[PDB]
Amino acid sequence: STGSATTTPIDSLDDAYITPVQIGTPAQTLNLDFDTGSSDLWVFSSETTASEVDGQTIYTPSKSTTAKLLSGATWSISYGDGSSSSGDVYTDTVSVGGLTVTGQAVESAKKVSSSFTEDSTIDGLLGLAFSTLNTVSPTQQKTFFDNAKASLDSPVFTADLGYHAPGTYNFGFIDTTAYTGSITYTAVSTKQGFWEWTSTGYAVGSGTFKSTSIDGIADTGTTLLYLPATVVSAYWAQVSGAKSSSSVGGYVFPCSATLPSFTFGVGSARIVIPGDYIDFGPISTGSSSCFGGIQSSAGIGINIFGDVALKAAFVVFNGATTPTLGFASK
Repeated sequence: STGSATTTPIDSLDDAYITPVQIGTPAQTLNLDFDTGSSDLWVFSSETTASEVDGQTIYTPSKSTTAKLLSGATWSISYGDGSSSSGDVYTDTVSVGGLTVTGQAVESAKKVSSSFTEDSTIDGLLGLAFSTLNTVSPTQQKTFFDNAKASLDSPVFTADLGYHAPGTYNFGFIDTTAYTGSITYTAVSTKQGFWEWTSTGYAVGSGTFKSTSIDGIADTGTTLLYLPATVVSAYWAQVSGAKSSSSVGGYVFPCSATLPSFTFGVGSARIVIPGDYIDFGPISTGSSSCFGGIQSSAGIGINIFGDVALKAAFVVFNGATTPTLGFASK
């Protein structure tokens, strides 16, 4: 089997991407944030504290003939941005772009943090990291991908995120028309539950490539590119007027600037992030100070190849017995 779904930026900055997901019978379609950095499929629901729901579409398990309470199961998760959610669990039928999983754990939110309430466009998350990170207790649950895997034509999914435009998540096949050149595959460590890999280095603009190992995770659920402070300093030093602002919480730059590209290494191959991708606009409406799309990972504890990086590539998440990651230009 295969599946193919369009993923759409939630706003003009590509702060996140939403993908329609069918849950239950008859289908209830919710727009979920596909997150290769977590492993819970959770939704706004009829159980969510009413004061914490503001415009989201909710899952109502009582209206689904295929929903079954997973008795005794609870979940609770906190994300790197400080947001969180928690609740109980149902199993139900879940379909993504024509690909159907029966008995999928659907984690129903009773509580969500303000960040989620305030974002009317995201109805929940669909985790695509390794199932070892799933937070359901006392019986850990599998991700959608994990459940689908054995049925897929090939045990893979691909992320093809657009710049200020829709893109695609495919399951079970590699669309050879969706990228240019060849796909370069690189080793993955699953020891922390993430799609963790090692970049072979970087360049700033037309500068020379610096060969250096950068361990990080491929994370579709993170907006920006978070890299070591040395790397990030070298990038922003090429932008006149750019500075790290403690008050704003990262590197800012004059909105009148032209940003250089940023290149990262995948094995012997190179992915080029155009400068425009690194512009996240005024820090507040009307400001001439703009927020940078490359930021320091110092104090996160891990480097994160978030959407800024991934949207410059066609990315293969290969879930074969020995998982790997593939990157192609596009």
